[PDB]
Amino acid sequence: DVSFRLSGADPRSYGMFIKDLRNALPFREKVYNIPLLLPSVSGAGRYLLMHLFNYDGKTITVAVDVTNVYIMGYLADTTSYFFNEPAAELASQYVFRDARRKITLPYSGNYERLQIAAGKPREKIPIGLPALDSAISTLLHYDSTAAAGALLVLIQTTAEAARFKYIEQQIQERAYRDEVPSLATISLENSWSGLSKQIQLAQGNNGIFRTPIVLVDNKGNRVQITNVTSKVVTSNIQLLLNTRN
Ligand SMILES: Nc1ncnc2c1ncn2[C@@H]1O[C@H](COP(=O)(O)O)[C@@H](O)[C@H]1O
Ligand SMILES: *[C@@H]1O[C@H](CO)[C@@H](O)[C@H](O)[C@H]1NC(C)=O
Repeated sequence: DVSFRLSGADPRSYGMFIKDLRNALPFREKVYNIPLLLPSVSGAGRYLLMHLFNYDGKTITVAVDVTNVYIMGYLADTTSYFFNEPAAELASQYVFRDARRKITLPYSGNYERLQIAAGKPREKIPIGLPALDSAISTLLHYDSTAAAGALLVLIQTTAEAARFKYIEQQIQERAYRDEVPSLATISLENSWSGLSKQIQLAQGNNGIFRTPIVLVDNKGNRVQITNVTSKVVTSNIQLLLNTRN
């Protein structure tokens, strides 16, 4: 398992938590020095448990698919909550068995459906470590509309930060003050499957992307990524989704 405590949190402890979340994900090889996530894991081993504690020491346990860093559901006290999608239904066969009751949220866990339920796109929702405290508090007792926003904060401050050094650094800048995500934060979130695919294909194409990927850079400018010498590949991306997925 992995754990993060908001009480006493600073940019250093959060960065060490995200390094620890990355290291909890199994891999057999690296492609251009980046861990390649597994094509599949059978049974309970598919799910990492992530314990998160708010400023006040109250806690949820978050179930994460280690093949794709997808958040499936979470346990709050005696009640488990899972997204309304088949992968989270399957997760609920393996995690949070002792929960007194299991709520299926009235949305899947993808951004389009969470944004509809929250009533706001990601662009308009402040993220940071305070926002993560607020998200944990929200999730401890059920409120489906409030939960969708909290889950958007949770996904971006854990899974997205695991996938990209830049996003980890953005949340470190927000350790004490929430701010809406940068243009580049949104671009990288949207681009992870695409970048993962192109970096795998570049092995067998001399480090050249079969299809260039358009991103927004840290200056807010559109850039075309064509090969593995790009800073997005040499420093930013931290995990590759397996092309099988
Ligand atoms: N439950 C989730 N857990 C982890 N990452 C998610 C989750 N939901 C959405 N994402 C991320 O958001 C993107 C969903 O597709 P899209 O809305 O088209 O950008 C993916 O790239 C995910 O990395
Ligand atoms: C490869 O990417 C680097 C860094 O982004 C860039 O300077 C270079 O022009 C690219 N090479 C080709 C042939 O596109």
